[PDB]
Amino acid sequence: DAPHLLIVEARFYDDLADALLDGAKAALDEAGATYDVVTVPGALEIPATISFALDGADNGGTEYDGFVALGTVIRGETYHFDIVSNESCRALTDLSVEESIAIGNGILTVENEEQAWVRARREDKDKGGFAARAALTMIGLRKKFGA
Amino acid sequence: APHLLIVEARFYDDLADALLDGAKAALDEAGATYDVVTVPGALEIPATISFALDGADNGGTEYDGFVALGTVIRGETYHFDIVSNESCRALTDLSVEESIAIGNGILTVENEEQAWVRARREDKDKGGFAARAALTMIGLRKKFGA
Amino acid sequence: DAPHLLIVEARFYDDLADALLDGAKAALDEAGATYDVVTVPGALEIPATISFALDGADNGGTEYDGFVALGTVIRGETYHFDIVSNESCRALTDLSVEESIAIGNGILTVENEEQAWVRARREDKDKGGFAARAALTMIGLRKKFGA
Amino acid sequence: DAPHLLIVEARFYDDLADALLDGAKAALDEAGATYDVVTVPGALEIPATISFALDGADNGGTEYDGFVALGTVIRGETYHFDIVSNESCRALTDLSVEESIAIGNGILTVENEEQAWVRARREDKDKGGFAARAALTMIGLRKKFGA
Amino acid sequence: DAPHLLIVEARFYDDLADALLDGAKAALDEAGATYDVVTVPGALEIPATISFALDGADNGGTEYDGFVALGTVIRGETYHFDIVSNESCRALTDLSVEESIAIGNGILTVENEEQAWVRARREDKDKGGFAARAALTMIGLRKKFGA
Ligand SMILES: O=c1[nH]c(NC[C@H](O)[C@H](O)[C@H](O)CO)c([N+](=O)[O-])c(=O)[nH]1
Ligand SMILES: O=c1[nH]c(NC[C@H](O)[C@H](O)[C@H](O)CO)c([N+](=O)[O-])c(=O)[nH]1
Ligand SMILES: O=c1[nH]c(NC[C@H](O)[C@H](O)[C@H](O)CO)c([N+](=O)[O-])c(=O)[nH]1
Ligand SMILES: O=c1[nH]c(NC[C@H](O)[C@H](O)[C@H](O)CO)c([N+](=O)[O-])c(=O)[nH]1
Ligand SMILES: O=c1[nH]c(NC[C@H](O)[C@H](O)[C@H](O)CO)c([N+](=O)[O-])c(=O)[nH]1
Ligand SMILES: [Ca+2]
Ligand SMILES: [Ca+2]
Ligand SMILES: [Ca+2]
Ligand SMILES: [Ca+2]
Ligand SMILES: [Ca+2]
Ligand SMILES: [Ca+2]
Repeated sequence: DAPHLLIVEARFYDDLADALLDGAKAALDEAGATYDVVTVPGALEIPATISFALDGADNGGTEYDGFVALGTVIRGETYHFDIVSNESCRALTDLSVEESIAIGNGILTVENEEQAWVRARREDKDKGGFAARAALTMIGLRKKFGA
Repeated sequence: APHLLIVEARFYDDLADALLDGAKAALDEAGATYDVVTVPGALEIPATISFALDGADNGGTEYDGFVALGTVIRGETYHFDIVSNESCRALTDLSVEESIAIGNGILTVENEEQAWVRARREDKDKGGFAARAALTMIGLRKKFGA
Repeated sequence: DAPHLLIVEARFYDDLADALLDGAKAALDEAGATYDVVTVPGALEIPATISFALDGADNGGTEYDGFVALGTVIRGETYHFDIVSNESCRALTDLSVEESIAIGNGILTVENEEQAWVRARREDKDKGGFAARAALTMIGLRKKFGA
Repeated sequence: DAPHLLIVEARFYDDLADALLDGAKAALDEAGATYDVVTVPGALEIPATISFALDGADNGGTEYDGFVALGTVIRGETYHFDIVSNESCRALTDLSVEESIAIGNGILTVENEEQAWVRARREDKDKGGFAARAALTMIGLRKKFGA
Repeated sequence: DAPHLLIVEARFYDDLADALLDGAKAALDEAGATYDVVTVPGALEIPATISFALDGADNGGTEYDGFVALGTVIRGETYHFDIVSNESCRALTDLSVEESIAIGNGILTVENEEQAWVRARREDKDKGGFAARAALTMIGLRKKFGA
């Protein structure tokens, strides 16, 4: 009946991860939507994890109506920051189009822990909740179009 | 009369209005018809056009072209580049992979001022520029019997 | 028989557009090649147009031997420059491979209009003729190889 | 049956290569997982090798449960850094999705030799192990989804 | 029957291209492998050329064991440097994966004509030879895997 989504969380920085999740679940809960939660090491494996979910469903496995990506990448002194940020979001967008699925992108790309918390906190900019909401929104348009 | 789909990313509500207004005028003056759909941010614009095509293949509404409306203003974070890059890159592939006409109206500005100068019909009117561009692309698709 | 090209020009800066177009027709003429010219608003729609041509060809429409993409992107005070430059040249390179076609890349991406005219003018760097000639060489290779 | 991983190392900086390889084999061994180590000249050939491996598996060859990519790019005076770092990482992420395979990403992308050692040492950041571990986690998730 | 490679060179800067090709041929003679040499105008038309080579082999043409890509891009004032460098290599990297072929990437991406010479010359950094040996090595890994 109600939409059932998969929340794929890249758990690199534990505390912030809990923040994004707190808001994510909140939004889904309010909307009366259910979900499952899978934890991955870094934002880089988020797109492959959703890929895994798709293949499973095509084997009689759980079928999800939408996904929500949660993660945080903080700018240090190494170029790695761009790469982890670019590849995760790049592969995530290609995925939403090529597989025609509803994806809410909640992967932060800030310069420091300061900025992260302002966006991570639910009582603040609650980006985790904004991502869950977007996913719900997309789940809606997907139906409205007959996709 | 061509019937397009305007997919607007409503992040900055006021600028969104500026662009939409801009785009709706270019099509009206063209006698073109359209439908408007709203997504939270520029990142879901491409998957939305993808949904449109899918719904069509299933007897759904058939669109002659699409107009993409959106705005990304650089903050203090690198998020600006990501949203900009990915929404535009994906949108480009799509036009090619599905052979569809798309008017790219996704602003990639540094500050709110640049955002207002391109989003205003009275100014650069990049909202209407994308509508016309899409109309033009629609015409080409036909002339090539694609 | 002589090759028949499709010149896909992005006409954003009319005056520079003519510079490139003049240098491209010049080269093509000088080598006995014939062509068709199509106009698009910005460099972003260049690939899609070659895509339309490719679909049309598969529907009895004209069959082209090669393509000559001509365009110009001048950096502003906005990141939009990077995007137009990036996506137009990324989609093209892609198209030449995915479809195995001959394409001359004549899309300028300069810092200012001063530099624009240097690469656009046939009396100068004549990038229109260089991109045009390129397509001819590729059309040739495409044959020597058997594809 | 413990997983069998394929360690694919780009050995450009011989010493750093050893540090990462050391950290990778450490994590896998603790996990009780077996593996094979194949060497390539640079991060650019890492993804194409994993490709070679999947092809062999489809031809009765060895079948790996997951992959571990190890490499290192230190920025110098050339833009080559950007390229080597970007392409190697991008193709490696597409592959994880297109092919739906577990891939730990241990390719270092740093500004200098200092940052390189901080990250390639098992005694320190231990990126080599973090990668192997990531590959292991993905292998479990893959099975959990029955993908 | 030794391995037959295809050297695809972008002859933009005639002298640097000579240096590069020289280092490449040498490394192949010494490894005792044969090869053909095809010439293109810019690094941008290298990936398409290899593509042409593959489709030809599917139409009964010469079947190559690997490919060596040679080219040099020097940073001017224009953003064109970024594009030529990025696209050539991106298209090259993906091609190798998508087609599972052995490719040696020898496209130099430098800041000035002096950096290029230290890399181009065989009596120096010998990138041209380095690239050839890569193609050989990959041709080797491609076999050991049964790809
Ligand atoms: O989600 C993140 N993952 C990170 N790890 C990179 C990658 O996501 C994987 O964990 C690992 O590289 C191998 O897959 C980060 N940094 O390294 O800085 C980061 O800031 N954020
Ligand atoms: O269109 C925009 N969307 C934005 N949101 C990001 C993305 O478009 C999605 O809304 C959401 O991230 C996941 O669905 C922006 N910022 O965050 O800054 C922005 O400037 N512009
Ligand atoms: O060819 C160009 N098109 C441009 N327009 C962008 C795009 O090519 C399309 O015309 C339109 O955006 C919607 O399709 C440019 N700028 O905006 O600066 C530019 O410099 N060059
Ligand atoms: O793995 C690396 N390979 C490198 N070589 C480039 C490429 O990986 C291949 O070795 C070769 O270019 C042809 O395939 C590097 N640099 O040049 O700096 C580097 O830092 N790291
Ligand atoms: O291989 C190169 N090609 C170049 N031309 C770009 C491209 O490779 C094609 O020659 C042409 O653009 C049309 O195909 C270069 N510059 O312009 O500077 C360069 O330095 N190196
Ligand atoms: Ca199912
Ligand atoms: Ca229909
Ligand atoms: Ca001002
Ligand atoms: Ca004009
Ligand atoms: Ca098997
Ligand atoms: Ca220090």
